[PDB]
Amino acid sequence: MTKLILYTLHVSPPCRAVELCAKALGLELEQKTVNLLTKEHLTPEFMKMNPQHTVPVLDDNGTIVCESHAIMIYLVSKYGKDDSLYSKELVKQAKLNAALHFESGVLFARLRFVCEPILFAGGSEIPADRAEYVQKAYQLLEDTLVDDYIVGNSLTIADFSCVSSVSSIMGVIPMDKEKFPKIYGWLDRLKALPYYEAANGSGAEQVAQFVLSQKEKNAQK
Amino acid sequence: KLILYTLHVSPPCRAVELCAKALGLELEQKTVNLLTKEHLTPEFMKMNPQHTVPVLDDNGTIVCESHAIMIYLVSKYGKDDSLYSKELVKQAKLNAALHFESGVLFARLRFVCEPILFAGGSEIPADRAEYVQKAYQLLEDTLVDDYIVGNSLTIADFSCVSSVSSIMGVIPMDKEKFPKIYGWLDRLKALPYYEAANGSGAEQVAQFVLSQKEKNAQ
Ligand SMILES: N[C@@H](CCC(=O)N[C@@H](CS)C(=O)NCC(=O)O)C(=O)O
Ligand SMILES: N[C@@H](CCC(=O)N[C@@H](CS)C(=O)NCC(=O)O)C(=O)O
Repeated sequence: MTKLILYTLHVSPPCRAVELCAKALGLELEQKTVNLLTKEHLTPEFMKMNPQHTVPVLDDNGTIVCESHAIMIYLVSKYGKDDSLYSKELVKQAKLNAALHFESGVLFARLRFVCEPILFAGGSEIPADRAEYVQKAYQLLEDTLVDDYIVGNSLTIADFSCVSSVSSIMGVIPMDKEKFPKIYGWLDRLKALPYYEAANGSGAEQVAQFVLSQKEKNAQK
Repeated sequence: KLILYTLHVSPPCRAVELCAKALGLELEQKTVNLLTKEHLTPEFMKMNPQHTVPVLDDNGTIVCESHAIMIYLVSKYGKDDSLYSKELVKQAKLNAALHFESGVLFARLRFVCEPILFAGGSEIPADRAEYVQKAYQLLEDTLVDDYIVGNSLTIADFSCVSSVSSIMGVIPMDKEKFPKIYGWLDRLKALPYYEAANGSGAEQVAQFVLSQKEKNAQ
């Protein structure tokens, strides 16, 4: 059997969402690291796989699947032993899709608006409005957490997506525990997963440390 | 019937309008004026804690978020799956495109427009305009076929066109740099319901942003 290949970078939040999902599904990924600093994502071959030139990208026996949310849905749909991680039911699926688009359109987008300029454009200071954009995202997430998980009272791929970015950005933009108790309670649930630290926690800590290090290098230049 | 809590100038609302027209559905549109904070009432927070439009009410079934709404409508009301495939591989291509729209096209549109519309902004910072230019290039490269995914119309087209048609009225989209985007726009514009469901609101929102920008400068 052809083993699954993930074009990936462990410090990348969307890549870690897929790693979490693969662990939950009992899948083993062959990880191929893609160095963005040396433009490994901008080779002709990579751009052929993904014209938007982002990681993660999955190669499943020749079938190329781009984009973390799409990859997770694909993996649950194809390999899941049940639909617990991503419901096939019309209404619950719609709740999950809404949450996944909140992650791409709000959580990750705003994370990137803060981190990208530091990592790729010599940024040495985070503009106040962009930090506040993230604070606003924390509040939106806090209000989304009406139940134990992002959607309902059991773990789903919406949790993997949201935690991958929240765990990263909270190491750069302070997330006040007195303001957002539900986010921290939810993080605690996810941290109890045996695969959480290896699939996500480690890389979330690593990326925040890298962002802060680069920001300081840039400031001290 | 089908109720949409909506604002015609809003790109994600117009994506749903396009989708409903394609499905032959009639929406009862209930306007929510974001400018006067009608989205921040307790009742609206009840339907959607993230306080955004669009929200669909389908005989009491509440569905938030434009992409989720379109998938829901096609799944429940489509005569077939043309607009959103149930097949594993094509569905994944569609999902990737929909998340490109939310995470890149709409996010960057909002990063330009929101400060002007809601925060008294009178400027578009160079870096944010450039962020949109980069989005145009990403879209141009995504268009390897006649539509966003494949060679027939899907909800990924509705999502992407709703935001592209809006932001191009604020951040110039050079036809010499982006010929494929223009070719694709023409395919969407040829739909008999395009102007009513999307084109009009796209023009209105661009005018709104430019007008407010100048008012704020005074
Ligand atoms: N919506 C995408 C976002 C992917 C993304 O932006 N990945 C970043 C790494 S965190 C990347 O590859 N950037 C390279 C580039 O944008 O050129 C997903 O969830 O897969
Ligand atoms: N991903 C959401 C985005 C919705 C969204 O941001 N809508 C804007 C109008 S264009 C809004 O309701 N803003 C009000 C707010 O953020 O409080 C979707 O596609 O439905």
